[PDB]
Amino acid sequence: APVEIKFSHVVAENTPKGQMALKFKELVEQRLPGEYTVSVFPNSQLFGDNNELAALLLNDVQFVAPSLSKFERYTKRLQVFDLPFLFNDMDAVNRFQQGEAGQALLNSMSRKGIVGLGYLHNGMKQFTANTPLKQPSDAKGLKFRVMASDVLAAQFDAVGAIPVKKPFSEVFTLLQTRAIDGQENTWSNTYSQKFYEVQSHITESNHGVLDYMVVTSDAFWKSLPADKRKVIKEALDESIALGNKIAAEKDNEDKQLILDSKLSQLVTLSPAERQQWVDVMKPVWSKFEDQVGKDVIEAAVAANK
Ligand SMILES: [Cl-]
Ligand SMILES: [Cl-]
Repeated sequence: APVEIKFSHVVAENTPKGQMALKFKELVEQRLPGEYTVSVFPNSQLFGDNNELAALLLNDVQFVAPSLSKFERYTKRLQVFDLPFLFNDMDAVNRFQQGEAGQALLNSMSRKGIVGLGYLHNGMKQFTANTPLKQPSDAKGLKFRVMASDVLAAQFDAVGAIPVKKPFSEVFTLLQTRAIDGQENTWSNTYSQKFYEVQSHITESNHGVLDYMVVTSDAFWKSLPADKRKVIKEALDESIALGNKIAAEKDNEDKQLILDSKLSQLVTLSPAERQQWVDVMKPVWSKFEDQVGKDVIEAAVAANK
C-alpha cells in the first residue's frame, strides 16, 4: 500500500486552508503515485482544536495547520501574532513572517517535537455581535468566544468583555443559542460557517490576524527518505502559495456574499473610532511584552512601515 499521510483541520473545504490541504493531496498523488497518498479530514471530522496537536505528536495525523493562537502549550513565542492591532494588514503580517524573527518562529517548537513548515494566511479578524461595536464601550459585559489563547482572552478583558475559550467546531451553535454574544473571525470563516446568520452586526475592525502555521512531527518528518521528503516539502510549499492566493480572494468574495444576503449589518469604523480601539488594546501588549520579547514586538511594528 502507498504510505497514507493524514492532514486534518477544523475549517470548511471551500476556504484557504481547505483548498491548501486538497492542493497538497493533488500534488503529492500526482508526483508520487503509488508511493504516498494524502487523506484530508476537514471540519474537525478526525481531530479538532483541542486534540489535534496531541494527535500530531502521537503520529495519529501527519500534518495540521492550527491558528498561530493555538500553540501556547508548546511555546509562548507565537503569542506575538495575537496582539491586537499589531499588524495594519496582511502585507505587514507577511513581511514579519518572511523576516528573520518570523522565520525563526517556525522552529520555536522543534525541541517539543513540532516542525514548522510554513505560514498559511487566512485574513484579518472582524468582530461580530448582536450590536454595533463602534467603540470599546460597546463591548462591555458581552461574552465573546475566543480561540484558546491567553492573549485573546486579555484582548476582551481590556474592554470589560467576558472571553470564553471554545473549540472552533462549537462556535456556530454557541452564537445560535446565545450562549455567547459575539466572536472574532475572518470573512471566510464567518461566511463558510454561517456566523452571519446568527449575528445581527459585523464590525469591520481588522483588529488582529488569523493565520496558520503548517506543522508536522519531527518523528514523522525524520521517518521519510530524504528524496521523498524533498518532493513532499515542495508540494507543501506550492500548496501554501495557492492557499495564500485563495485567502486573499475569499476575503473579498466572502465579505460581498455576506453583504448580498442582507442578514447582517456591516458596521464601519471612523478613523477616530478605530484609534479608540487601538488605544485601549495597547495595554495587552504591555501585559505580554516579557513573554513575547520587546525586540520581537518592535520587529513586528516595523513591518508595518
Ligand atoms: Cl492537543
Ligand atoms: Cl475560558
